[PDB]
Amino acid sequence: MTGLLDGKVALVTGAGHGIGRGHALELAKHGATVIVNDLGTSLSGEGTGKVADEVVTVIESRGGKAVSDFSDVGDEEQVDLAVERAYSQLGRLDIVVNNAGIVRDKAIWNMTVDDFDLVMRVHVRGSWLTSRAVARKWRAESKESGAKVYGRIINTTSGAGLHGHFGQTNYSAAKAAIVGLTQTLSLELASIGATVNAISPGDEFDPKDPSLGSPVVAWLASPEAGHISGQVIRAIGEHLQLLKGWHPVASVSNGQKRWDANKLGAIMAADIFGTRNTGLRL
Amino acid sequence: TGLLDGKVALVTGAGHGIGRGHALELAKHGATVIVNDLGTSLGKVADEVVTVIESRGGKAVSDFSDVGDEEQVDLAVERAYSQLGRLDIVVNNAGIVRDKAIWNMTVDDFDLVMRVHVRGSWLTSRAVARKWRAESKESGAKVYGRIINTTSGAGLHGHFGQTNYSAAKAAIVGLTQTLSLELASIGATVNAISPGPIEPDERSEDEFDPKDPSLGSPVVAWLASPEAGHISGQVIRAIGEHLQLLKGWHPVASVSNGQKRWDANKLGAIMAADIFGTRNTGLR
Amino acid sequence: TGLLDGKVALVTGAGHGIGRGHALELAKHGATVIVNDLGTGKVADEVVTVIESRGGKAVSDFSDVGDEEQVDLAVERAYSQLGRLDIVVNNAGIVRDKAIWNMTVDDFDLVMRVHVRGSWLTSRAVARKWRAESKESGAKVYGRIINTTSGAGLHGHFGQTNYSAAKAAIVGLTQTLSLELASIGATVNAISPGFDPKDPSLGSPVVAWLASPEAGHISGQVIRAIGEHLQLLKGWHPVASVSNGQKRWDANKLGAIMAADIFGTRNTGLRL
Amino acid sequence: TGLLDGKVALVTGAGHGIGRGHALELAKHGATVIVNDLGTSTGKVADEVVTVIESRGGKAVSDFSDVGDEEQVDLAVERAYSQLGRLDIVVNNAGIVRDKAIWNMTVDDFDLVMRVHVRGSWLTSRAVARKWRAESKESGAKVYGRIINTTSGAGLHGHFGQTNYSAAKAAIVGLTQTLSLELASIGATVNAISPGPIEPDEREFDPKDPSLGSPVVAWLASPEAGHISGQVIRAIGEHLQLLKGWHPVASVSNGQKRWDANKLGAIMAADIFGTRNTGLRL
Amino acid sequence: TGLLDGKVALVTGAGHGIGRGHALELAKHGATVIVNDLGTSLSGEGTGKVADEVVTVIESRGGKAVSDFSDVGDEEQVDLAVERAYSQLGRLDIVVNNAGIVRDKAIWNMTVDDFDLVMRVHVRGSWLTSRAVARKWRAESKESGAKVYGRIINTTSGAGLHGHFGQTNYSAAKAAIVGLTQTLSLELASIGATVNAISPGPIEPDERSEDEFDPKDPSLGSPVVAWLASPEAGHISGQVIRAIGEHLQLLKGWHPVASVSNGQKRWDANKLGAIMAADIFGTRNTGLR
Amino acid sequence: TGLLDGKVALVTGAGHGIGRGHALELAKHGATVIVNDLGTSLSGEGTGKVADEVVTVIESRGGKAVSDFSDVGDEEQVDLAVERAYSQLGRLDIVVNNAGIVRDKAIWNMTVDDFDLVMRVHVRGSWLTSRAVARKWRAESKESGAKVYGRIINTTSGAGLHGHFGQTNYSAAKAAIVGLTQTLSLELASIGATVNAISPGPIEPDERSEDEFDPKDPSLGSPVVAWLASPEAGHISGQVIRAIGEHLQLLKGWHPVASVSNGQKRWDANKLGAIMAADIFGTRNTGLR
Repeated sequence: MTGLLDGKVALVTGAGHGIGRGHALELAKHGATVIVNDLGTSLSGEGTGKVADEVVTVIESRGGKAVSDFSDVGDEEQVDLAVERAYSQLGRLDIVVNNAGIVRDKAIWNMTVDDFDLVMRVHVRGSWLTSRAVARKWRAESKESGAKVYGRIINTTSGAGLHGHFGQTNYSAAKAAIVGLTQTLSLELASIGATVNAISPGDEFDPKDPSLGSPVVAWLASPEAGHISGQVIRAIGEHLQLLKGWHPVASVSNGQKRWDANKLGAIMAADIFGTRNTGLRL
Repeated sequence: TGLLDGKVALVTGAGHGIGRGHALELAKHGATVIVNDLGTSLGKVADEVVTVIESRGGKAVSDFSDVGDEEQVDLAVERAYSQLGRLDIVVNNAGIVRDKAIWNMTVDDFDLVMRVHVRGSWLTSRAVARKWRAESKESGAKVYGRIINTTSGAGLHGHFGQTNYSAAKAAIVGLTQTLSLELASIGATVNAISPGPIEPDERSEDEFDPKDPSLGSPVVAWLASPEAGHISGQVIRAIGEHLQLLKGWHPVASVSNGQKRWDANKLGAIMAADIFGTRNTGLR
Repeated sequence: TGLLDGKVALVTGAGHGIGRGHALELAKHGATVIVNDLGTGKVADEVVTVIESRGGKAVSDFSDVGDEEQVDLAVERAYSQLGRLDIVVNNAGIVRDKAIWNMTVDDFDLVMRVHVRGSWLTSRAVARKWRAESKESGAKVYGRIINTTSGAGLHGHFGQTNYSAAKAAIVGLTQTLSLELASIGATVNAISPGFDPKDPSLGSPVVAWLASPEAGHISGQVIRAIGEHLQLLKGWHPVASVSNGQKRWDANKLGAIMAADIFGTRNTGLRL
Repeated sequence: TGLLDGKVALVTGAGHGIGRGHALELAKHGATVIVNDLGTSTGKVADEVVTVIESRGGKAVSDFSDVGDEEQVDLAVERAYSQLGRLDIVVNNAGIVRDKAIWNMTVDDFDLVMRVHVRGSWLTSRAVARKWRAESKESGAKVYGRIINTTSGAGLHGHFGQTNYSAAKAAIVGLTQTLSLELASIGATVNAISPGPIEPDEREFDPKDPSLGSPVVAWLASPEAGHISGQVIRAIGEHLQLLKGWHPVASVSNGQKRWDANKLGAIMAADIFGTRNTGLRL
Repeated sequence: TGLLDGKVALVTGAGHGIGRGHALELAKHGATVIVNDLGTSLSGEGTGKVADEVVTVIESRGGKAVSDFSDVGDEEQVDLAVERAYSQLGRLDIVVNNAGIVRDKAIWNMTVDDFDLVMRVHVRGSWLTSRAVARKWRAESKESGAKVYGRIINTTSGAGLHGHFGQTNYSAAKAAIVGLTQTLSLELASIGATVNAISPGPIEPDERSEDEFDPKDPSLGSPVVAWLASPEAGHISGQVIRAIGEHLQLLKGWHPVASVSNGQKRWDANKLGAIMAADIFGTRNTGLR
Repeated sequence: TGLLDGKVALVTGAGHGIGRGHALELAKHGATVIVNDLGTSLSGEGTGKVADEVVTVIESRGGKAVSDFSDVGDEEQVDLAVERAYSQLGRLDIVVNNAGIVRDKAIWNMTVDDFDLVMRVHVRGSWLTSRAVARKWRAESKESGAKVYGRIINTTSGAGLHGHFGQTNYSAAKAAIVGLTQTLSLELASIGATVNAISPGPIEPDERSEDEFDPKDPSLGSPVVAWLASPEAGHISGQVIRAIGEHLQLLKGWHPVASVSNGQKRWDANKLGAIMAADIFGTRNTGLR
């Protein structure tokens, strides 16, 4: 009788197709007013010729509330305008799902600076711009009220961002950057009550269905998840997983003496990677 | 006979601190070091570091390339090949900080940090990858290549006031992991060091200070050596007393939906009992 | 704004030691504390006086937590006089330590009654009230139960067959109540409470936080708060396992199986 | 030559199911089994089990003591010593279930379950402990003694509708751990089995067979298991498992300052449950 | 370009089974293989020596090999085989110690000759060949002032790591080889040689080459032996590597799983029973502490 | 009533150090100890045999002991020593194999005699005594139709478990003893005997007072040996137990730490380098998979 996100306003970037479209539908299904951001052209062209307007129509025909947005998330002024338009027209911006992205796959020796710059701009600068925009608004509200406020940012990383992948020096760097951006935002926004997490999204059941992680995004954006921040959560196909990050698996001390590069080979071999045996040691 | 005899190494941001320690260390082991830095002394600081290297019996040349600029980076690598024969080693260390909470941070503060750290390391990596790959295709065999990038704790874990620096140093991990996969077949390795106001050459080589910025420099030198050709795509922490191998993201808890869609109205209990363990499962 | 502003909390055995610390801590954070204790002109009044002199709200209660009728009345006298009972901290207890061959059935029964029956009675009393409110509103309600176990309850201790059984029973009671009250929104956790490391009130802030709206997602957990350290505990788990191949076990072979496959006191040898 | 030749064993609640399986197994390995139960079959069900045991070549006698009653328990142990010489083994299995959600549960439902399971197991343990300790003091040497108590999954983990049964089966673990420590010096062992209407003696391999753990109970009662005490052993279906108990999985220090409840939320999230990230900590 | 082009390898007991597979594999990747074996062929034709038959198989497949009939337990014969390799083939780069026999019986039925003979072929043979090349390699390193090329791969087995009923001799021998391997790794490290141990687990392997994958094929570990002997594996030494059937595994050895201190007072044997039970094996509980 | 009252124990190499400590400890707990040693004393008085001196110390402390001068590497002498134990003392319940020698040298400087001799005393000696009592215990079990009492404690060392420069012979020997111990445990289990291995790590131990603690005392592990030889340890067999200085530790052995499947296709040595790096040693990253 009561949806998870009733009364909330959510921005979903790149929500015209695929994963982002699934997010927009899921958030709207749970009662949120969804700002459907996308720049693409509708294949049919009938209407406004804009794919974001098609997603809004789907949301409204299912009983949900949504408006379209055509902001370039890589552009500072346009992001400010999108956030200003949310507060003035919808009262507040409660949820940001940074999903907008592009790929320019090629081995680095065939990759141009435009291929690199553009992928870094849409993924990292875009997520940084929207995060800063809502952070300023949320912190201003918290300082005025003297209490915590509501805030949800869900960023989007990927397997290549966590592990690298051939042909994706730009895309892997961008999706890795988003993990560090997420961890830092979590620490910076903790005291005012907002959470910042990262999703790794990748009757009938298709393990490749792009919307299979969308209920997790919707739940993370809900009041039930106010205690979860700075986490990387993988929701691909059949499985939901919590990931944890970098950790030492082998450690050795120099005894408070400088390392000797002519001895590090044997130390790396025996004490770090285990490719040589140590022998008896007292 | 030094570990790096005959090798040519580029160290970006080698005028002070950690990079200065690297440049000294590589030159000590026989490499000809290209000391890259843009800073001035109290007189260019890269020239001063070259002089220190030479006074200790080493070989070095200065370079003043902006590592964020594509043409200058490509030109510096061409110069290394034309004047010194080859560029075998790249230590990407140049960086800046513009620390503030995100609500006080300008886009320039963000862009500038991302450019020097990530674009710079990507630019030098592409430049040598192209040279190394061309040599490998012409000879039909593997060639020598070493790239050591620089990440940091904030890049691995985040840190208040460092949305830009943390994003940059995290990106470098993904760049390092990917470059390792791309350069494997021609024989080059790509690793990342996590190294953490007196310059290193001004410290007595006998005393041990846990805050010494050059304590990881021998690790960088060894990774650049012919002994480390089997190590690539690794993140290695060398700070103070300890040398550590790190491994990355992994699942610590996992649950299946039984090949039915997740229900957001049910995920609260599942997150509590099966993921984070804040609620008990009971007998199952 | 206190953590527990507007909340009403009952603390059993709040006249001395750990329980008094809990009562003081909850009242400091805005809760109205029902100070329950039977000791001596009555120690529960003395604790109420301390709470009010510090600016808090407290009332005395002299119910025997082992008695069903008195427990049902105390909860009613909380709902009727104070509006609601949001928090129950089950801390009342006694000890009668002796080796089992020297222990009387009364030493056993009385300890089991105060610790286990007392915590069960108060839990049933608020569960019934809380569940009724959920049925009327059709939504989740507020509820906190914090039970008290101890190291002897988790690991055993010489001379404490009664006390160890009682504190162990409270763990299972806590795990089960968490499952039963999950749907209506109440949580049930267990504290193990044991700058001075021997301070009996060192775990009291942990109880206070568990009783707060910030801890609504934590239930069925055992939390150790002793001295310098705060620890989350997890329970029984297999450390060695062997299969019989879907054939019955043979007691004349279990010795070798226990040694090689369970406890590791004998080697297995090469096994294909 | 049976494992339990010359031994006398008491099994409480041995008229049906798990307890009947234990009674059969102990007698199969040579023990004289005291088959205790209060139930009816025609005749008393404990007599029926004695007849089954004897028909298989074993030795057994029936007993109708209410194990929740102190005087009857003391009499049963006295009867064992006077008629059979000694009581070497006690398998505490008698129990009942009164499953209900707590709000529908009566005090009698709670009291009766606690009485039969915990008080009964405590009463028989105290009775034999007194006898065994008296024999050890007279001879100045260690004596033979085995107590096997019965817990269950609900006792270790809880289960909806079983506040009484879960409390009882949890209590038995602490009773077992404590009795092991108290009886160690005289040489007796105390362990706990977790064993999980077709009777066992009329039954191939069925994972739901109530007697599948009975051989484990028999071995624990044998001279081969004198070095094992205070253990919880799970024997369900195909698997035999050794369990270990409560342990810290996350720990944090207050720096020798009092905890602050207004700061504990952030500490619980980052240092205990891991719902928030810690960030870099040098 | 083969992995082992230009290398010379000695494989002991290479006339049949696992060792024959090693000899075939090393030759396939470019090594000149010294096929050592004492056994005779079934036909008796030619020289009657099975090692010559393996050489013929190697050569018809385009490889290089020579036969050797040295008793690896004999000091003088082993020293001669290594000298022959240096004088006729230039150098000895690789030694695969595989020769062995079994004399299975429970110890109470076993003669000392059965014990001695198994220890002699397995352990003394591996020690003798290792010493002979170690002397050559160290002399070459002193002459050149540089590291030299060197590979020793010994052969252990499951019985050597865990024991097996009826194999006191074979288990002792294959365990000794692990300690021998660990020590040789430490002794030869400075000149650059590596020493590892393979745990590899009728129809000869060359008659099964194009055959369908069989998990019981004894030659499935030979590519692992070939790679360990290659220039690519110069950073791996003192390791025990199991290559059986479908799986390739790295093993690690002895380690403490339980530890207790006496508080700098002597142990009391009348108190060790409870300590063993509660603090070492965990058969008794500790209680609250 | 001592732990070992009524038991008869043989300790080989019990004239000095660790073996002497074992002999003293077993006798202190009630055992009649056969003090075996070949060495001479400093005085040369009377028999001039150091084993006779240890017997005197044991008897002067109120214990029971007899001397023995058997060469444990010699089959005839070992079988006779076990016969003498049965005929003169009734039975041999406990064998502590401690006799050994060291001939440390890098392998290239080591003679075959240095290798053979160390292998003979350590491994052949321990195999010989074990076989002798196994025959006695097994015959006694067949006659009685019941299990019998039997304890064998062998001696390994850190070099046997991990290798050590200059000890190819000693490391192989002490490693062989682990496999010997694991196997004997399996072979003697059914008749009730246990076989374990101790890793124990100039003033003789009896020249120290029973109340001082020296972390270098060679007798610090002797109470552990006595407990393993006692009726309380009948459920422990095939174990390796380290008792050095302050610590008592249970060790466990070889196990896989990394594993990879070939997909039921033969390994390719030209692909194993990348597999070793990414899937076994972790020296290269795998990337997204």
